[PDB]
Amino acid sequence: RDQMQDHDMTLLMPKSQGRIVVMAVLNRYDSHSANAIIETLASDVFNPEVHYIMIPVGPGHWRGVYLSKPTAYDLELFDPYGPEGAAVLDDYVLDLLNQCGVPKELVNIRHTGPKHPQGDAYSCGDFTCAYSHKKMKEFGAPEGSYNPILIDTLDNLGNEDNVLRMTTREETRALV
Ligand SMILES: [Cl-]
Ligand SMILES: [Cl-]
Repeated sequence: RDQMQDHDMTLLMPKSQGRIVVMAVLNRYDSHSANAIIETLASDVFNPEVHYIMIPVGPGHWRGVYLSKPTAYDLELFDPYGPEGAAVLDDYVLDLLNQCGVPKELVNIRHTGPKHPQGDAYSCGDFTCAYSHKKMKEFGAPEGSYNPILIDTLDNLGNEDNVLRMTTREETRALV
């Protein structure tokens, strides 16, 4: 029941493939973290070959950011506890996008949460990793590029009986 840390997310998050980019972990408290990625994120925002950009945003209470290109960009802000808590990312992400050169009028925000939230701090990483895999599939990634075990656990069970944490451990060991 410890929380996922950066390296845990890095290991288990889906990886960029083709028109889907998955960025490295962002730390919303460290101004340097946002500053350091503007150029990479701007490059992807304005690259015709990229259509989707995912960002895991922490630390601590991990959340997911999913940008879909069209004029306006769809920006889904996912909070494992439920959609209301995703409000904490609105300004953060809008400012990140404005730094990249996207005005706020071109951004369609929506807040989301999971079907089966647990509402405990320790599993936010697990939810965000598994939800990111679910998005990977939704965005049309090929069968090998996402982890069906995590998607199907999340979708049907959430982290009831800590089963999502068990799949994240097991899938991790497989990767190691
Ligand atoms: Cl879900
Ligand atoms: Cl906790």
